[PDB]
Amino acid sequence: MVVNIEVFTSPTCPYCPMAIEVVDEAKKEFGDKIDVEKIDIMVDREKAIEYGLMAVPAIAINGVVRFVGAPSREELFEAINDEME
Repeated sequence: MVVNIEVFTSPTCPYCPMAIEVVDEAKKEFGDKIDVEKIDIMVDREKAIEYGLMAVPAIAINGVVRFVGAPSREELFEAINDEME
């Protein structure tokens, strides 16, 4: 896939759809198409599936799975690039 980001933090707050725009910019150069996905802590609490203990601000790593990340949106930018790479 070209761009693939999943930001799972919360619907009442700003997930992490920012570091993805950067990955989209570069992944667009390659994949003119984009696929950045963004979920809330109440719909994608699967993020923590790994621990599901402290699962609130995180993102799925469109490439492998999902991780813990609140103000760590950039992490998504690296996951899309480590997803396609």
